[PDB]
Amino acid sequence: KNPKSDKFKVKRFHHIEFWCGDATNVARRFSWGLGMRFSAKSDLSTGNMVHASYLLTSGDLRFLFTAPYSPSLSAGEIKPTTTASIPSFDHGSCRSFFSSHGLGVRAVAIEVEDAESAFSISVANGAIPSSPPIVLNEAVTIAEVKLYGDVVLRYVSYKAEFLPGFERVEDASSFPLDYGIRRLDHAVGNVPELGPALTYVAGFTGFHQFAEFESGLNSAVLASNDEMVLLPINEPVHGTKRKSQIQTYLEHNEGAGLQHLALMSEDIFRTLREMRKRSSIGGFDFMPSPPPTYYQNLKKRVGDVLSDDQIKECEELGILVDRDDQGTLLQIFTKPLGDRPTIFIEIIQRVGCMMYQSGGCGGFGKGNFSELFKSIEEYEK
Amino acid sequence: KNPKSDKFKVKRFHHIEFWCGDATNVARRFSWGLGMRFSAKSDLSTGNMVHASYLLTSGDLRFLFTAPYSPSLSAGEIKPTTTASIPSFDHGSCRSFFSSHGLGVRAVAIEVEDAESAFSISVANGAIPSSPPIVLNEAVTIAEVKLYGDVVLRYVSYKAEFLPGFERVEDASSFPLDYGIRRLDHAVGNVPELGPALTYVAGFTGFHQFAEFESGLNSAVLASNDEMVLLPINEPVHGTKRKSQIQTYLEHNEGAGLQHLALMSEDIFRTLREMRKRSSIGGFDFMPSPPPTYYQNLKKRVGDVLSDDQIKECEELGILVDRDDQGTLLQIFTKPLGDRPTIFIEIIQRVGCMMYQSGGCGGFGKGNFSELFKSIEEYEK
Ligand SMILES: C[C@H]1C[C@@H](O)[C@H]([C@H](O)COc2cccc3ccccc23)[C@@H](O)C1
Ligand SMILES: C[C@H]1C[C@@H](O)[C@H]([C@H](O)COc2cccc3ccccc23)[C@@H](O)C1
Ligand SMILES: [Co+2]
Ligand SMILES: [Co+2]
Repeated sequence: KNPKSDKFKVKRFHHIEFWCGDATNVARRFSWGLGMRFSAKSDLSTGNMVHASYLLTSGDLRFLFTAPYSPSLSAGEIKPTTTASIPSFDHGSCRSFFSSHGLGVRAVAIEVEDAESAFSISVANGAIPSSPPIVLNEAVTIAEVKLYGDVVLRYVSYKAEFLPGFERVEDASSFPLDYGIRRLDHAVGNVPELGPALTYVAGFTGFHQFAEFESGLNSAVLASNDEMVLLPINEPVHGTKRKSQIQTYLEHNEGAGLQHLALMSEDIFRTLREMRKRSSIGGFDFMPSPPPTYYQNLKKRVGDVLSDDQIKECEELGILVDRDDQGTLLQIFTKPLGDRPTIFIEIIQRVGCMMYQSGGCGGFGKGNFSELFKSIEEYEK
Repeated sequence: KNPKSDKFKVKRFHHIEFWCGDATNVARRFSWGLGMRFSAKSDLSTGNMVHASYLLTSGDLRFLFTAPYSPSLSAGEIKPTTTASIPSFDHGSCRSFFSSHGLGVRAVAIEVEDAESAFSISVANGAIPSSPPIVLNEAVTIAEVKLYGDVVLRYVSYKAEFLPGFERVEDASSFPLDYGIRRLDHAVGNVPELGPALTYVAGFTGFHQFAEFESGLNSAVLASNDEMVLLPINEPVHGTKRKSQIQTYLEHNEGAGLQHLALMSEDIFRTLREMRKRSSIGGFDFMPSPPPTYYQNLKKRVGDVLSDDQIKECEELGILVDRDDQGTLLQIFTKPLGDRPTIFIEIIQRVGCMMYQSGGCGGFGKGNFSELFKSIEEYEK
C-alpha cells in the first residue's frame, strides 16, 4: 500500500554533503576509490573566504565535501555580505559536528518543487528548522530542517550549475573516472529509538512506510510518493549475544547519524572489479566475503535470475544477492569510510520491477541475515 | 665553516607526524599520491581507544597520520592507564591544532642517542618543554620540545618496530607502492621573525648555520653536526610589489608552522612521472612549469652535469635545476597538500659532493629565484 501522502512535491535525491576537516584529501580519496569526477568547486579560488567545497559526480550521484577555513579570513563579513556559497554553513557548527562525530554526512539533500514551501510545510508539521529558505542569485532556493542527530534534510529547488557561486572544474583537473555508479538509492540513519524518529520524519514529510519482504536491530523505511526517495532508519536491539552494531555506531558516532549510503550501479560487476582493484592503493575496502556455501545456496534461490557464470562472478567479487516477491537485489558493503566504525557505503543493483524500474525493487537485503547465518553454519560443518 | 656544536648526539630525521581530522582518508590519499606503503598502525584494532595513527613509509621516509577518536571512548583512562601509543597525544591539543591550522605537521621527529638527555639538555638551554621523556615498553624513549608555532621537535631514541603498541600492517592491506622517494632531506618553517626563531632553535640544539650559495622572504638554515638534519626557516619581507607568500602562509595558517617537506628521490625522473600520472586521479598537483626559455638557459648553467636528453626530461616533467660551488640540485614543488595555501611538498635529488653524499649538496634552490624571474622576462620578449 502507498497512500501517496507527501505533504509537498519531492523529486529525487539531489546530493549528499560530508562535513570534513580537510575537504581536499577526502574528496581526492573518494574520487579515486569510487570513480567519481571532480565537477564543481567553491573555495578561495572562487572568492569563497568561508568554506572549501568540492563536488564529485558519477551519473546523477553528487557528493559534496566541505571544510571550514580559518574564521579570520571572513571575520569582517556578516550574513548579508557573506562570501560563502552555502549560506547555511557555519564555522562553529562544522567544527563541532566534526569534533563530535568525525567524518560523516551533514546533509541529505532532495530536490523539491519549491524549497520555501517545503520548508514552511515541514515546519508547520513539526520539523525542527535548521536553516531558513535562502534564494541564491534569484535562481536556486535552499532550506534545511533537522532529520536525526546532527544530520539535516536539505531542500533544494531550481527556477530553471550545481549552486550559484560554484565554478565548473577545469578539464585538466577533471579526469573522467567512472566505475558505473549512477545514483543514490537510499540513505540510512541510526537512531537510539526508532518509533519517535519515524513519527517525527513521517510527520513532517508525509512520507509513507515502505513494505519489506536476533540480528541486533529493528528498522523501517520511509518513502516519497513515487518511492524514489528512500530513508531507512535503524534502532539497536539490546541484550543479544553479539553486541548490536547499531549500538556500536551510536557509541563511536556520539549519537544518531547517517549509517550508510547505498549507491546504485548500472553494472555492479564492473563497479566492484574497479573498486576492489583500488582497495589497497587509496580506495575503499570491502566487508569479508560470505563462504562458498552461500554461493552454492544462490542456485536454489536466484537460479532463475542469474546464470551459473553470473553466480560465479558474484562469488569472485563477494556480492550478496537477495530477492523478495517483486525483484532481485545485488549488494555489497564497504568497510567504514574513515577512522571511526560509523559510516560505510553499499553498492547495489536491482533487477526487475520494470514498468522505468520502480523504486526499492527487491527490498534492502533483509533476507541476507538468515541466509548469511545459515551459510556460516553450513560452511563450519 | 662547521663548528660541530650540537649539544647532544643527533642521528637522522626519523618521522614526520601530521595531525588530521580523519587520518584514514589523508593517509590513503598520501599513499597513492606519493607511492608510500602502509607499514604500521595504532588504532581501535590494536587496542588504542585514544587516537588513530597510520604510518606510511618509502625507503627511510616515515609519514605518520594521527587523528583523535571521541574522548568518550577513553573517558575512564588516566595517563598511567592510557591506551594511547603516543603518550604526548592529547585530544584537546589535536582538535585545537587542527581547528587553528588545518591539516599540517605537528611533529618533526629526529632520532637521537638518548631522548631523555636530549630533552634535558635542550630545556637547560632554553627549549620550551612540550612533552617530557616517556619510556615505552622499556625500549623506546620519546620527548618533545617546542620548535615554532604549534610544531614540536620530537626526540626518539631506541635501546636496540616503529613504536611499541604499533602493529605491522597485514600484507593484504600493504600494497608495495614505490615511486622512488627515499628520505626526508629538509623541513622548512615559516615564522613572523627569523632572528628570534633562529636564536631559540640554535640556542637549544647547538645546530649551526648552514652556508648558502626582492623575492618576499629572508631565510637561514640550521644543521646538525654532519649536516644531515637540515631545518631552514623563512620570514616574510613586507612592502614588496607582489605580496609575500610567507605572509600569505602565516595568515592562512594562523601563525608560524611547517611550510614544506623536501623529499629526496633516488630517481627524480621516475618519481615525477609516477606522481604526475596520478595528479588528477587522487594524487598531488604540481606548481606551474617554468617557460621553455628556462630549459634553454639550463644548457649554459648545467650543461656539464646533464645531457641534452636529461635536460629535455627535466623540461617534460617541470623540474628546476640549481647549482652552487659543490653540487647540483634538481627540485620541484607541489601545490598545497590540503585546503589551505599553507604546507606543500618538494621533491629533490642532489648530484655531487661524493665523499656517501654530503648533506645539503647543491643548496636549496636560491639561484632559481633570479633564474625564474629572468626566464619569465625572456619568455615574454
Ligand atoms: C531495512 C534497512 C536496514 C537494513 O536491513 C538494510 C541493509 O542495507 C541490509 O543490507 C544487508 C543485510 C545483510 C547483509 C548484507 C551484506 C552486504 C550488503 C548488504 C547487506 C538497509 O538498507 C535498510
Ligand atoms: C633557504 C630556504 C628557503 C628556500 O629558498 C628553499 C626553497 O626550497 C627554495 O626552492 C625553490 C626556490 C625557487 C623556485 C623553486 C621551484 C621549484 C622547487 C623549489 C624552488 C628552502 O628549502 C630553504
Ligand atoms: Co542498504
Ligand atoms: Co626546499
